[PDB]
Amino acid sequence: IVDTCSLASPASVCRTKHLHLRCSVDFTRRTLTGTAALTVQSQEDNLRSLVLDTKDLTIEKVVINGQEVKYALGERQSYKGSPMEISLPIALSKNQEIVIEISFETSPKSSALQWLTPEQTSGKEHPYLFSQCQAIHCRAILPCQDTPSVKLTYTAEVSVPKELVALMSAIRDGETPDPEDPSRKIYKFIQKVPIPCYLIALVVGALESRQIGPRTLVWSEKEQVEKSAYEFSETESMLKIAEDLGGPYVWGQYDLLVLPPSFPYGGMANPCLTFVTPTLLAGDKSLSNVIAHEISHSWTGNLVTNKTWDHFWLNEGHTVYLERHICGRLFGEKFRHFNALGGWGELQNSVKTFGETHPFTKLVVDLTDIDPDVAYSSVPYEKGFALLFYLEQLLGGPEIFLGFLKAYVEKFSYKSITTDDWKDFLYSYFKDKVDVLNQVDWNAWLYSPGLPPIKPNYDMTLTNACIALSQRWITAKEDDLNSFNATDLKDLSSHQLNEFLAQTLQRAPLPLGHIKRMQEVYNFNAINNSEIRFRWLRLCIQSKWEDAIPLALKMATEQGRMKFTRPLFKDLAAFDKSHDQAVRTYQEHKASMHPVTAMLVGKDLKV
Ligand SMILES: CCCCC/C=C\C\C=C/C=C/C=C/[C@@H]1O[C@H]1CCCC(=O)O
Ligand SMILES: [Yb+3]
Ligand SMILES: [Yb+3]
Ligand SMILES: [Zn+2]
Repeated sequence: IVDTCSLASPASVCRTKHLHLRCSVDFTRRTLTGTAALTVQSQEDNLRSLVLDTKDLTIEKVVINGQEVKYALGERQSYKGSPMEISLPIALSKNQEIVIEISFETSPKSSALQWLTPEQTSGKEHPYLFSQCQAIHCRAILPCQDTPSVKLTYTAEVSVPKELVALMSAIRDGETPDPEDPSRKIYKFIQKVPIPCYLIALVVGALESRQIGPRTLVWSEKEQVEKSAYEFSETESMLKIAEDLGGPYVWGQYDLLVLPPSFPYGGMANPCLTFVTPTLLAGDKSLSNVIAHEISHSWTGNLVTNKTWDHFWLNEGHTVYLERHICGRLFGEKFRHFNALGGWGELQNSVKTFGETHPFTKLVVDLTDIDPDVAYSSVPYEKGFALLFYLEQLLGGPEIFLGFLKAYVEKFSYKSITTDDWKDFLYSYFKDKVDVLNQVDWNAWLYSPGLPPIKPNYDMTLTNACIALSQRWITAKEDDLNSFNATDLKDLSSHQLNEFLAQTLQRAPLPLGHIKRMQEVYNFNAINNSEIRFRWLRLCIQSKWEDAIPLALKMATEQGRMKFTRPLFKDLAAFDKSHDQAVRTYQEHKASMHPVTAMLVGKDLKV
């Protein structure tokens, strides 16, 4: 199998075993400058050259054995960047190693990085930098085999201005005054667990920390530290549960970093330092499933890794499956089923958005000539979860299936695998139930578009109240509007309010008078919970309420989580009254946006 997203030599030719990164962060030039020393191991005889991935990097020189060697940058291939061929001065035989030290500088427009001016931060006095390498942006930081089929260890030394803090996806190895420049500090990092390069991460800013667990500090700007320490207090209890499900946590520390609002994702499971959106700071811990998700990647994704992005569902399906077991052990099995059924609803939404014949609704996808950022959706998460939940029910329940999950993690730890590796092992583990497994419509589940061929069984206990109320609103006539009342919500959790809105939004538009009555009785405008507010504002805009336009524009621009920003801009563009202001607002903000978000919103808006 080929990694169609990488231009570098494949793992069948050579493999990077280690990276030693020494670099310096320059906020005036918006550059990372330094050297990347790659220890590469040949997999064949007579290896005299190799190719690495790069994207908008300037190469100063390549040094092998103290001497500068020949190298060439090829033509750029759009989102994949430019291949970099390096001439080896010695021909390598099988399993021989060499160290290649590349001197590089990043472009200020690096798609892996967002550079924030002080005005874009909470404190307003210091700038800020953060990276996002998944899926294929590590090449926009440093030259590498930018494929998850290769795993390497790394150590890093990072020079920054002394009033700023640097963190990486690794164990902190101390800080010292920069010897060459007195005003800069050097932060050291060591990652002894082999990782794919998409898990390399860097942040630099005016960061403070608070300890919330024996192996967990929360990091953020001072303005958010207190709120963050409260919101994520459950982290250690989730880690303990995750260890019961997946086996030992091998990474040492589990720190959390709360990023600026422009962070594009809800979470990123960078090893030793999960990144999360500040839109999780709801004030009541109600969005902690995101933490459970990122914790679970410490097994499914970071330890057992998809060999190419075509098999991304392995990473996300299993992680959602573990996530929902963590929340089930914390809050009960009825809650696990509630979240599982909500996930099916999100799968319905994604299939409707793409269309039921669209190739991105397949579980195993073909990313040939497809930018992974453009294909990204909830399909791998929720179709993958649905497959595992269906299998759980088919094979005798959660205790039995969790036994498989732990064996799977143990079998493929530190490796990169394909859907066939997973399925072959499922059949090996469940030897005594092969007849049961052969009842699965594997072709449909793995390779057909649209909704899965069978829907799992879901407990309805907590969902029933959401259905009742959404149906009341969907079918309401004029003589029902006065009977709605704030008491309709008295026995609904925030999770049930969110699912009520999700169910109602599936049937939007509602009549405008109905939405106005909904605000009158429920005061959803006052809710700051980002998930609820998102769905509420989508419902209002899709239902043509002009008063919601400024609220939706504000939410779309004051944070940058793509889950929220992209649909809010798309809804505003589809509403005739807000279309021009949506486009103008995007044009005015795009220079200050995260580069990937700016690209995707521009595509969405057809600018
Ligand atoms: C669907 C085919 C595309 C293959 C992967 C392509 C792009 C993915 C790029 C970055 C992914 C970062 C994922 C971090 C943790 O699972 C994410 C939870 C946050 C998700 C959200 O707010 O929707
Ligand atoms: Yb320069
Ligand atoms: Yb096979
Ligand atoms: Zn994930």
